[PDB]
Parts: sequence; C-alpha cells; structure tokens
Amino acid sequence: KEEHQKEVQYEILQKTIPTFEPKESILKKLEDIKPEQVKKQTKLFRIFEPRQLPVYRANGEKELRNRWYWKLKRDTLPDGDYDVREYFLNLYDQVLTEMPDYLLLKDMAVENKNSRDAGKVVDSETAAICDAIFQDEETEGVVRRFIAEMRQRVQADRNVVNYPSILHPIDHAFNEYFLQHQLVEPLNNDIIFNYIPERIRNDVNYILNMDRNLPSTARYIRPNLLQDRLNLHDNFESLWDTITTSNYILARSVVPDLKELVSTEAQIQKMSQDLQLEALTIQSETQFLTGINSQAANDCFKTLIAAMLSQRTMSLDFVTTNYMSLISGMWLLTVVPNDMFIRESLVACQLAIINTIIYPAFGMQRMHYRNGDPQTPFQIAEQQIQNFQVANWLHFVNNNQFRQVVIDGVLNQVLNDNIRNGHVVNQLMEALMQLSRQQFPTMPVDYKRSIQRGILLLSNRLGQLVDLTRLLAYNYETLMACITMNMQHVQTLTTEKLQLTSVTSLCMLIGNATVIPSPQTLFHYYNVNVNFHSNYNERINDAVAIITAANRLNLYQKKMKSIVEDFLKRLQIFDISRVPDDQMYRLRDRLRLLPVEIRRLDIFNLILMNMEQIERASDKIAQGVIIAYRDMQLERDEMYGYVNIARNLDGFQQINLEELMRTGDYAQITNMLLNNQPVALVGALPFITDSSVISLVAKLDATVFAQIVKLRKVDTLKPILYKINSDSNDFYLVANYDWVPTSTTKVYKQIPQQFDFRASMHMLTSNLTFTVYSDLLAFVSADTVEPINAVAFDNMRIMNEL
Amino acid sequence: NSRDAGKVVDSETAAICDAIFQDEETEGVVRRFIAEMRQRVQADRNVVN
Amino acid sequence: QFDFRASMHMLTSNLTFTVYSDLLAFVSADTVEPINAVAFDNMRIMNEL
Amino acid sequence: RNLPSTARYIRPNLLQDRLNLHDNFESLWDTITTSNYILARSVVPDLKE
Repeated sequence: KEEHQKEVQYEILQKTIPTFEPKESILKKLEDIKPEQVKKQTKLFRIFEPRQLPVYRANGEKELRNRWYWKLKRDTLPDGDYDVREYFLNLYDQVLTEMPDYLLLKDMAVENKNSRDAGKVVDSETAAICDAIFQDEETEGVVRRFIAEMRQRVQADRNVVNYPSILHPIDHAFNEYFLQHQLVEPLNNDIIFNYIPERIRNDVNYILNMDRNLPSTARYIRPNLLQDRLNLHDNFESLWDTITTSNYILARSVVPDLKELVSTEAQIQKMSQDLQLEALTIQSETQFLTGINSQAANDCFKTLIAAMLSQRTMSLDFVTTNYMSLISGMWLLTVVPNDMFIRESLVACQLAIINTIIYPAFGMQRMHYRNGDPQTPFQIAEQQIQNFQVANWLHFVNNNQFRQVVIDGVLNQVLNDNIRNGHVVNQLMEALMQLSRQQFPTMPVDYKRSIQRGILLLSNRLGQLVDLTRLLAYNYETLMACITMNMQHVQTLTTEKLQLTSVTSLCMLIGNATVIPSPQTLFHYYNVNVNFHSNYNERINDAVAIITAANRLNLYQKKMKSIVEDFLKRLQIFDISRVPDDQMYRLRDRLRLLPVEIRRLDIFNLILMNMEQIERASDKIAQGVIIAYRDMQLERDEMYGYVNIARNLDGFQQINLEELMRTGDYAQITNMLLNNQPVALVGALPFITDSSVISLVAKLDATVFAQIVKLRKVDTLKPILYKINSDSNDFYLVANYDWVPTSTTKVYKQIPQQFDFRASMHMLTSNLTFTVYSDLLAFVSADTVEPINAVAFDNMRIMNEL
Repeated sequence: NSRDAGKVVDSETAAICDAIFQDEETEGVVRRFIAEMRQRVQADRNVVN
Repeated sequence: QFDFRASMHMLTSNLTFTVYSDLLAFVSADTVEPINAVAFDNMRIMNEL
Repeated sequence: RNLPSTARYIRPNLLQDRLNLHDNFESLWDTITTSNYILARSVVPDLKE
C-alpha cells in the first residue's frame, strides 16, 4: 500500500497552499467581486453641536441667562490614553467607511423658517440652530437680520449651488474635504471607447458601435489599475500559486468550445488498422486508443490557453510505450513554450522521444542522461543529430520561450510569430516525413512499421494542425488583451496535469470550424479582472493606512497580522488557516514599506491636528490631576463657579500613567506620596463633580491616592472637581464667613468653547443632480463576423483548409 | 504583562512570570523586565527569537 | 538564589518549515517498451528468435 | 511538484555493518541472509510469454 503514501504528502503540501476545495467554487467568488459601489451622504458630518448651558458670575451666583457652547455629540471617550487613541482609530476607520464619493446639496437642503426671500439652508441641524439664534434675546440685531437675509445661490446653467451652513470648524474641514475632493470624473463616449482594450478595436473580427448618448452630467470612477507593488511573485510562492490557480479556473470558463469535430470512430478504426497492434505481442492493446474521444480534446484546448494566460505551470503525465502520445507531445513542445512545463516532465518527454524515435531511427546509442544537466536533451540532440530537417526543428524547440512585452501598460507573455501563423508545423512534418522514410537499423519490423505509420498520421494532419495552431494563438492573444495585471512567470508548487492522450485527441479530432470568443465573454473576462485588480489595490491602501495610523497613534498592544488576515479575507480567493506564517510576516513587512493613498492620509492628518481638541471636550475625562501640598485658592470660572481647575500643568513633575502601569515600578511614586512631594499625574482619567463646601473643608480631594500604594493598578483613580456655587445646598458658608475658598489638588481640564456665529457660518458649494454610471461597456454594441470568414493578425483568414 | 502583548516560549515560563509580577516583595526592575520581554520575528531568514 | 534576569534567555528557531518522510512518492516512473530494452552495452537483450 | 525552499527531510543512517555479523555469528547471519533471500524472491519478475 504505497499509493496512499503519495496522498499523505500531497496533503502535507496542500495544507500549505491557501487554495480552497473544489476549484470551481473559486469561479463563484471572483464573479461576486463586484465593482466598488458609489456612495453619498444625505447628512453632513457632525461631531459637535451647540448647547445652551448655564453660567455663574463671580460669587457663584447663577446669572439670569444661559450661553451657547459647543459640545460633542455622543461623549464616549474611555479612560486611559491608549484606549483614547484606540477610540480615535475607530473614528478614523468609520470615517473612511462612510467617506463619500460624491455629494449633492439639494438632496439635503431645507427652508429657513425666518426669511423674507424664501431662504434655504443646507441641513436640518443648521436650521434648528438658526431658529434658536433668531429668538434669543441676548443675540445681536445684525445676526438676526442676516439670518433673515441669507439667500442660497442656485444656478443650473453652470450646475452649481451654494448653500449656507453652520457647523464647527473641524466639521467644516471634513465637509469641505468631501466636497473639494470628489472622485467622480466627467464621462463621454471617448472614455468608453478607450476603456476597451486597444487590440480589440484595431481588430476587424469584432465590430463595435456606440448607440447611446451620454449627457454632460454623466460620471464614472477611474478604477485603480496600479500594478502589483507587493510583488507576490518573489518569495510568496503559496499565495502566488493560489492567484495563478484562480486565474486558471477563471480562464477555463471563457475559452470557446469547439465543434464539427471528426467522427471519433472514424479515427479509431483508422488508427487501429494503421498501427496494427494485434499483429504485435505487446501489452498496450486497448490502452493506446484511450482518451481519444471528444471531451478530451476540448479539455486540452482550454487547458493550454488557460495555463498560458495564468502562467500556471502544468506537467506531462503519459505512458512511454505509447509512441503516439509522444508524436503528439513533440507537436506540443513545438507550439507551446518550454518554460510553461515543469522541468522534470519536460526532460522525461524529450528523453522518451529521443530514446524511442529519433536516435534509434538515425542509428545512435540511446543516451546516458544526467538529471542535473543544464543542457536539455533536445539541446544535446541539436548537436549530435546530423540532419537539417530535424535539427532545425530542435533549434526552434530549444529556443521556444515566451517573450516579454509591455502593451497598454500591462506586461504580456507573447509568442514567436512563427507560431501565431502556423508555419513551423511545416518544419515539424518535414522532420516527421524524414523519420518515416528512414530505416530503424537495429529495430524489429512489425514495430518499425507501426511507428512509421503513426508518424504518417500526423504528417497527413498538416493543414488541420496549422489551423489548430493559428486558432489557439488567436484565442490566446484576444483573451490576453483582456488582462489588467502583469502576467509573470514563476514555477508554481502544484501543477496542472495534462494527459497526452488529450493532446492526441486534439491533434487528431479537429477540422474547419472556427470558434472565437463573443464580445460578451471578453467584456466579462475584462470586468472580472478589473474588479479583482481594483479590490487588490484598494485593500492594500486600506491596510497600509491602518498600519500607519496605528504606528503614528502609538498603538502597540495590537498585532498586525489581524489586519493582514483581513486583507486576505476580503480578497475572496484565500483560505487563511492554511497559508504559512513567514509569508504573512513578509507581507506585513512589504506593506509597511509602501506610501499611503492621499485621501486616507488627509483624513488622518485632519484627525491628528484636532484629536487633542476633541479629547479636551467630553466632560467625562480629565487630562491630568495635580497634587500640591499647599492650600491653593480656588479660581473662578463662568461655566463653573469656584473650581480646583488647572490649565497649564506647569511647575510640577509630570508622571505619566500608561507607563506607570505597564512598568510596574511604583517606587518613584510611593516615594512621593509617602513623603508628600508635589506632582502632576497626567493621562486621561475620570473625575467627579463634588458640590458641597463640606467636602471641601473635609478635604476629600487628597484622599484619592492611597488605593494606588495599596492596589498598584492605576485604573480606579477618580479625582474630585469642586463646583460649588449658588445651587450646592451649603453655599451660605461662603457668603457669610469671610474666607477664601481654598484647596490643593487641582484638576487639569479645559473650559468648553464658546459659540461664535461668524466663525461657523459658511457657504458650501456643490453641483446639481448629476448621475454616476458604473457598468459602462453596456454603452457598447459589439458584434462579430461569421467565424467561417474571420482573420488572424496576418490579414489572412483562419482555418483556411475548407 | 507585556508592553507589546507579546509571547514567551512555554506555559511554565509565563506561569513563573505571572507569579512573580503579581507579588509584593518583587522589585520594580523585574516587573519592567517582564514588561519589556517579547518575541522577534524575521521572515527573511524564517527565524524567530 | 533565584535570579530572574540571569535565568532569562532568548531561543532561536526557524519559522514554519515542513517535514516529509517518504521521498520517492513525488517520483512517477515507467519503463520503455520491453521489446526494445537495452543492456549496459547499448545492444538489445532478447534479440533472437 | 516544485517543492519550496521551506521544506525539510531526515537523512537515514545508512552506515555499514559495524559489527561484522558475517564473522563468527553464523546463525544470526544465516537468519539475515534468509530474510534477504525471501525478500528478493518477491521482487524478481515473473516470466512473460
């Protein structure tokens, strides 16, 4: 039982490859990779909102009025600086999530309820402000008259609308960004004409016509067909194998099936009676003419084209007692490049041909081949063979490789132009006629004859094989035109099988019925690749942006592969529990060394220049506490009355807490709380607003630090913020007793931001009700000639042996 | 107890570390040490420390 | 006396190799057709009647 | 199959007989010899026509 032993190790190696189980499933997935849908917002971006809060003059008496202050929507900031920076990262990624591609301001405008000239404004949450500002008896007259007298500027002959708005400068930054950085481009017929690949519209077999007008208000989005800048083709063997397999399975589904084949039985009778095996005394009697049927020939036809289009390396499994398989394999080596095959199978095929056809015909000793020879067997034969008709063919084969060319911005693995036109096969059949005409000096005759006649079979299929080669090449290049990513050559780990019975079927069952892709299949095969390439680039951009933001926000508890796995999960072709780890880390490394997409960086920069300003709103945290063992006088504010508040954090030893918890090293702080040294403990932490003079006299503020020396963990540090004023229930102790309100332990926190109409009234411009077309090859009516009269590159028709 | 939430080699190593971190008599320097000990990868060489 | 910093080490290891026991599974072999099978002298065996 | 650079194998110790059981251990050598004989019988081909 040494056959399952294979399966064990092939499974070992397949547990390393992120290729799903049954291959066909992959096709369902790449089609599901749709274009990037286009987004829009019907509501402005708003982190702040006004709030009409109380005030307190000095002596803590509440004035008879309120005042308008900016305050955050949804105060949710946590404790700890690390967690706050995580909050801002979770803000950044969800802004990128709702990052609109185009805006339109009439889709959200509303009427000003207080205007003489039918004034509108842009959003409900600015009219809700304007009407409040319009009836507040503390507001100044010109603001009222201006609100009454604002007037939008709609203008359709230019397609622009200006609308007023009221919002915080931060929100204005985000919204003027979204307005001024719209990634929708004007559309028209010529962009659709050039979106088509060039060598499909310079072609004549595919006629193309525009039959749909597009207005000026049509838009599209230039996708990101930016080539592979991770370079998964060097030292990413498994991922590249999976990519190549996916492209193979995609390419199989667009190759044209082929038709009007020869009667299989008519070739089977003929081959049987020409080879005459029953006359012989060998043990391959039924096994020669296996796989000769149809459903093998079309398989090979698809497999060759798909494997060249994917650079999926494929092998050569065959029986060596079946010289017909070899006589077809020489055709294969002739037309198909050598570098497409894994080396060992290539050598095996050539060596079988040599030791079974060529040398015993010319009358040479067989060989003694060394496995690690640089010099391929046909290369030795090219020098040992003294004949032109066969050695020139060998010269062709030994130097039949792909040729690299950058066409239309994409790399391309193109052929020789003595193959695209089928002319080299004439040389092949010259060699084969020679091998027919020879004496096989040492050989028996019943076997010699069968070999010669099996050769004559393909020597009679000359024109049909010219036709085959030309058709194969044509379909290959037409499908090559519909590719967006560079198509590069690497020896893949796992390898598609190819049965030379199938090549025999193809070479012996075909004639005079031309098949070429429909334009719909071509458009499909182009859209799919475009969508996959676009998704690839967009996911790389997102990944790098998040990595860079985590590293600039100093997020270090994080592990980065959780991003990388998502980068592989969104690309719908990889199984992540299956890839190695070293590749994941090389991918991390190559991601870090890439620039950032400009929008994803501009948003981040907007957040960094303001995240200090958001964190200082949000009355649930404080930006530090002070300890100063000296009876300091409470200072007076307008929002509060008397407060133990600080706004400089100067003249003290700043101890940071996110380090003091991650280094458990409390000697420096225990040697300062025990000895009562003034300090400043900085870091986002809670507080509470005590509102009794008793708890000030009773000195509650200083009793909130023993839990540190007891419980080293600094998380439940919850200072005091004495707001004591006219409505604190023990305020008589102030205005009747002639004493300064004092305490130590000030808290580092910043006053809210007062509202100002002029630094918030803005005029936002946008367009009018344009459209955004996503699928745009639908604006192209394509057609193709009768394939009986269709032409290759050479201006001749194709399959001309009618 | 690691600053970078990194890894160590074996369950008993981490057991020792977590026993010694949580104690009272241990210095702050051993706690700093435990915080500042993590793995290193280098996939160019496929090597990990 | 137990010394934490002194007793600490950094251990190297390769990252994610794979191991195989059978080795000729990957090889698929076959014979020439035995009528034209040849010995060490490049001269056919069983070439009589 | 094109095996990667991320693969390993164990090399057997095919070192010769240190003990020289063909020298004054005739019974053990007869048993070894018999085992190899009956093994080699199984793998000789059967004669064709």
